[PDB]
Formats: sequence, C-alpha cells, structure tokens
Amino acid sequence: QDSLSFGFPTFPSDQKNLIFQGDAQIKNNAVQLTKTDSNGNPVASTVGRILFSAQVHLWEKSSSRVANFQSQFSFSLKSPLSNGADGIAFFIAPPDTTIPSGSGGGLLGLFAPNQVIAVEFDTFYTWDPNYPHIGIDVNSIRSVKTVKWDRRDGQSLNVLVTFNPSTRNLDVVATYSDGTRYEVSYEVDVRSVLPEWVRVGFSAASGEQYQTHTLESWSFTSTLLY
Amino acid sequence: QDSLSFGFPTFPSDQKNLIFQGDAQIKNNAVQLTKTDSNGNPVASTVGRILFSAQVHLWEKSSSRVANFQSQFSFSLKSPLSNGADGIAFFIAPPDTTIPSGSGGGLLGLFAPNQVIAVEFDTFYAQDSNTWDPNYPHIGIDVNSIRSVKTVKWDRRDGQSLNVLVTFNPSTRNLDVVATYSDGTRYEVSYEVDVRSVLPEWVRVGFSAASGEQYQTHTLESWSFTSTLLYT
Ligand SMILES: OC[C@H]1O[C@H](O[C@H]2[C@@H](O)[C@H](O)[C@@H](CO)O[C@@H]2O)[C@@H](O)[C@@H](O)[C@@H]1O
Ligand SMILES: OC[C@H]1O[C@H](O[C@H]2[C@@H](O)[C@H](O)[C@@H](CO)O[C@@H]2O)[C@@H](O)[C@@H](O)[C@@H]1O
Repeated sequence: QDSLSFGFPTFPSDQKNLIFQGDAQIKNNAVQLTKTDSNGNPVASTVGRILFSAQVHLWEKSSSRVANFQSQFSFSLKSPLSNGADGIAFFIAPPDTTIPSGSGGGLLGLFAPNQVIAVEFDTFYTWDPNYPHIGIDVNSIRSVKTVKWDRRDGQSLNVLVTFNPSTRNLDVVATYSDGTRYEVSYEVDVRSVLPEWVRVGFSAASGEQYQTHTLESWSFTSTLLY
Repeated sequence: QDSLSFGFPTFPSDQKNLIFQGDAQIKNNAVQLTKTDSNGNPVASTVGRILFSAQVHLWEKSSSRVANFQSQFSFSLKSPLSNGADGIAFFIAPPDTTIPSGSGGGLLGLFAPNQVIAVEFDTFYAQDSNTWDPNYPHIGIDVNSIRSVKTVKWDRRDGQSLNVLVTFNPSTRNLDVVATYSDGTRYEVSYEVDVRSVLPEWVRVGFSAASGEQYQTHTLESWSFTSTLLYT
C-alpha cells in the first residue's frame, strides 16, 4: 500500500500485530519494553523491542517517490534509582531486524558493539554527558544531532516525529504535561540509509542501572508522495 | 490498534503486506486472483485469495465497542468465453482462514462443499438459486453459512472496471454495498448484521475468486480500507 496508518490509544493484552522481541511484553494496558518483576519494578540487564507487523513502503525508486510519515507516542520511565537507565527509542529499520547480539545497556537493543534511523531518549551518562539527551541516529552514526532533555520519573512524555520528503527534514517535538518542550530536527535522505520497505517500532534497554520503559500509546501514518 | 487504514491505488509486483493463497498473484500492476496463462488469458479450475497481513480488530467485548469500517475496491472480469465464471468476493474471516478443500467453482474459494461475512459478485448460473434470478449475475451478501441473505441483480461487462464501496456502521449495524461502472450505472444492496454474532474479535480482510468449468479473470485493480473501534 502507498498509504498506511494505525492507532494504539492503549495496548491491551490481546495483541495481534506487534512483533515482540527480547523482554518486551504487554502489562497494565501498556507495552513494557524492559523486564519488570512481580511487583512491576524494573530489573537490571534487560532489552526489549516491538515492531508493527505490517511493513511500511518508505520510498519507491521506480516512481521516484518518498513517504511523508508521522509517529506520535507517549512513554514514561520509572525507577527506584536516581540514575535510571538506559533509554527508549523509536526506530525504523529493515523488516527482518532483530536485537543485535550484545546490544544491551547503552546500545539500547539497537546497535551491535546497519540500516536504521532512530530517535532515542537517553537518561544515562555529541552531547553533554552530565545530563539526558534526545538523539537522532542514522545508520551507524549515533547522535548525528542531539538536544538536552530532562528525565522526570513517572511522567509521560508526548512525542511527535515527522518526516517531510520535500525538505527531507526529520522533526522531533516532545513535551511534558506542564508544557515543557524539547525539539530537534535533522535533514536526512531516507533513500540513502534505508531500503524501500521497512518496519517501525520501539526499543529500550537497561544495563546495571534500570528503569521501566513503558510505551503508553502510539499512532502512525505514512503516505508515498511525488 | 483500535484503528487501521491502508490504500493500494495499484498493486506493483513488490508486495509485502498481502497474504497470497491458491493461484493468486501480481501481474500487470494488479492482483490476478485466478490463474492466467502467459498471454493474460484466464484458465479453468483455478482458485485464489489474498488477505491483508495485519489483523483487524472488528469488535471488543470488554469495552463494548464495535468497529466502523469501509472497504473500497475495483476489479474487472475478462473472458474469451460468452459465460465467464464464477465470481469474485470481498470477505472478512478468522485470521487463520485458508482455502477450504473443494471450494472451487461456484463456491468461490470461500465455502466448503463457517465464520464469515462476504459480498460476492457472481456471474455463474445456478439453477438452484433461491434468493436471486439464476439466469443473470448477482451481487450477494453472505453471513456465516447463509449465502446471499440478500441480493440484487447485476450486469457483467467484460473488461470493464466496477468500483465498489462496502461500509459498516456499528450504530445501525447496516452493511451497505454500492457498486458502479464508469458510466455511472449503479447497484446497491444493504443488510443489517451484528458482526459480533458471526465473527471473532480479530479478523483478516481480503478477496477470493474461482473458476470451475467456465472461466474468466478476476483482476483486483485497487483497494483501500479503514477501520476504527467505536463505543456502542
Ligand atoms: O553486563 C552487564 C551489562 O553490561 C552492559 O551495560 C553497561 C552499559 O552499557 C550501561 O549503560 C550501564 C547502565 O545501565 O550498565 C553497564 O555499565 C550491557 O551489555 C548490558 O546489556 C548488560 O546488562
Ligand atoms: O473440475 C471442474 C470444476 O468443477 C467445479 O466447478 C463446477 C461449478 O462449481 C462451476 O460453477 C461451473 C462453472 O465454472 O463449473 C463446474 O460445473 C469446481 O469443483 C471447480 O473447482 C472445478 O475446476
């Protein structure tokens, strides 16, 4: 299809179109990307991701078309620690993507110690190591562009990621319920790093430091344009 | 997802989200549900179907919600014969649905000699028709094991594309079918149906077609679909 869209106001346990990888699973009508014990508390050394089952036609060489897409989602991070880690990321990658061997901890279950575009929200220590940051990743280049961010335990962060094929601008806008806002954008020709068909989803991980990475909602739309 | 939408203005050969069953396959930027030879001509004894890969959440008991959906598509039938057969159908069924053994010919690859809702466009002659004039093609609505719970006379036009819009409103439970040729000739058939009484919560949507002794192409040219859960 030239156009595809789907919306998850919440994530009930009765899932059918999500490819769960690692420790990712549904709990409390939300996707708990990283493992949690019987009390719902985050544990160390855990990685998990999800991908929507239907593939997205990101661009088409024959028709010289590239897709305009938007991804809106909400998540919250909680931890008994004061330095919860490591982070959650929205990513786009080849359809058969799997958690790379040894990509736990700071590699967020996305990179091995390949083809992909990701927007990561890192809370652990191209950016000020002293504080959290939002980063845009392109292929093997992590944080080609970043912006300072603030972690707020248990507070949902609403995010909107948009891609305009005409300008090739990948825009990211994130806000907390009080209006605090973060934004970062970067020019990227999706045709130079990703195949025509891809899958979209989220990934998260925790090494020695931990926190829950709870994806609360997610909506997405994509349409090929001339 | 409570909502899902997708659109195929055409069907290029590099498909990823379609589940091809039987002889169904992509040829000339369209889905050829039934088999065709090297010259584009239809052959006898063939059945084929397609389903969109992502499952559709039709209803949810826990929230007392039912989906409002619409399916728009166009197809064309072509045959060197004077009586092409048998027909093409849009259908909704359990996710693991497969072609029933012996469902060729007049069974369209949908019924065995179950749980489903379908809108079939038949061109075959069945001297046992009890809800439509057998001497002429018909469009019929199928609910579970009841084929053609309601029908309307239709005309077969070789090689001409028929545009169809199928809509379901959970508030009224009306399943509306409107089909038109490029000249505006219109066919309408509608029926009340509580999808909750015939289909599971999650389903797959798609098309099916078959040719027995008589044959014709069943070319699906375009297809768009949208569904959203609503309280109720
Ligand atoms: O082997 C334990 C642990 O090692 C690695 O995690 C490290 C680092 O990547 C993380 O940022 C921090 C904070 O969580 O913890 C470690 O220092 C990863 O290989 C991880 O998968 C693993 O659990
Ligand atoms: O083996 C021949 C053919 O038989 C059956 O088709 C019959 C009937 O269902 C069709 O409506 C008419 C016209 O196409 O042809 C036969 O009479 C099916 O079993 C079919 O699969 C098979 O090829």
